[PDB]
Amino acid sequence: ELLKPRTLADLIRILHELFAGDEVNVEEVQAVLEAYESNPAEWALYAKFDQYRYTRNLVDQGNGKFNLMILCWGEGHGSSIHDHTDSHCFLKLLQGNLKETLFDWPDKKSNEMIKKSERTLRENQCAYINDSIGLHRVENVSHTEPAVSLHLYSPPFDTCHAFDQRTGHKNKVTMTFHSKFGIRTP
Ligand SMILES: [Fe+2]
Repeated sequence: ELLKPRTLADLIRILHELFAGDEVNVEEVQAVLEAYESNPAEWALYAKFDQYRYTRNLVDQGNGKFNLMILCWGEGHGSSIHDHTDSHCFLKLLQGNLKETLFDWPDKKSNEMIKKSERTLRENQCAYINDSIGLHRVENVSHTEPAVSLHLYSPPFDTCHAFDQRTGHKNKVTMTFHSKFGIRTP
């Protein structure tokens, strides 16, 4: 039974219920994430920005079933084109706007990667990606407003690939956290 999460903590409780089994109902997870209304006071603890690039801040480990994290994007900060290591990946905007660009998986031949499409994700909107859909890049193109997003990955993964837009070549990347449970990482 899906009910509206009244707070971030309630959202987390609901997600634990949704991921108690060995499969995932993607539509239900997306619906509950969209239903949570961002309340900056509830996630201020996690919203730790860096001057130079976006930060990943771990919020919950899902009893091993998922990682829930908050990403903080300075003005002009963006990501690489990346995959999601055969996991489900949900993204919900908590503050500001992000541009999401979708790319096709590259062919064996070296070539410019062309965009399938792009969209602007606005506050409280929740998107979903997985490797079968394609690759994406996420960017805060704003010059005046930092952005903050909530990401859920299941199963958890700590490695993925980044793709060079000019060739499609991929490189393995290990993700890092800037903080965990509100505590900065050494
Ligand atoms: Fe992503």
